[PDB]
Amino acid sequence: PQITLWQRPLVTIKIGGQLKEALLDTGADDTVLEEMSLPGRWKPKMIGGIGGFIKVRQYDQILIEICGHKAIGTVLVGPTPVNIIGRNLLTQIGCTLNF
Amino acid sequence: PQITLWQRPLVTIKIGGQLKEALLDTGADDTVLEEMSLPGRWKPKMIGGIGGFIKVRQYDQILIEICGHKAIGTVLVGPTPVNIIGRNLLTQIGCTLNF
Ligand SMILES: COC(=O)N[C@H](C(=O)N[C@H](Cc1ccc(-c2ccccn2)cc1)C[C@H](O)[C@H](Cc1ccccc1)NC(=O)[C@@H](n1ccn(Cc2cccc(C(C)(C)O)n2)c1=O)C(C)(C)C)C(C)(C)C
Repeated sequence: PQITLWQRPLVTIKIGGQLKEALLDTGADDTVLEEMSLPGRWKPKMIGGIGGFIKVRQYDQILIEICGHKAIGTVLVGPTPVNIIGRNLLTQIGCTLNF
Repeated sequence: PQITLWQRPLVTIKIGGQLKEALLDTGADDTVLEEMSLPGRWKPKMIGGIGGFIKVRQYDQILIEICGHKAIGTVLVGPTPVNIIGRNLLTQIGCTLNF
């Protein structure tokens, strides 16, 4: 698969055996997911962002499926307006900028 | 070039006869750059962000050479931690997300 950028790169994902939609965001260090609940334990933390900050719940070692490809990694859960897939998981699935 | 993502896709650009580093950000609709001066007229605008909106100046028909590639379009100036290069301009340099 190869994705142009004329629309928003909205890809579908599966976490917790649930179907979600997410943004393929290369300017995100971390993966930040909407309000949802997850197994395992977690540290609170502030994430940066354009103007101001938000509290993310940090879940390590989450199994996530981005678009057909399995990846394991840290996942941040908080008051975000969209599910954001950052570099940390984008690498895992061999995603790469190409012009 | 092919940019894998183990590190921030920070690249080099040229605007108003300046060289600046900027992030290649596929989860950004527009291009927003740090406080600088540019030709012509601007509208006020707000931008969403993760943790709230910031006031920006909107400029049109602005020329950016991104990574050796020439492009034109709407650029936003304001209080951002980094020059973000968005889709509005990435499409132009033929940029595509690959895996
Ligand atoms: C290191 O900091 C870091 O990794 N922070 C990240 C971050 O904020 N990344 C950069 C920014 C960044 C990067 C690096 C640093 C940095 C780097 C080094 C040192 C210090 N700072 C700081 C900020 C911006 C990011 O790509 C966001 C993601 C996003 C996308 C959509 C909605 C909310 C958030 N993009 C934007 O904020 C851009 N933006 C905002 C709204 N939109 C349109 C849109 C799309 C989809 C849905 C909607 C809704 C539902 C809201 O209607 N709107 C859009 O495109 C914008 C930038 C143009 C405003 C994450 C928090 C995402 C991880």
